[PDB]
Amino acid sequence: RAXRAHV
Repeated sequence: RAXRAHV
């Protein structure tokens, strides 16, 4: 969702 944590 923000391009930081999940990827």
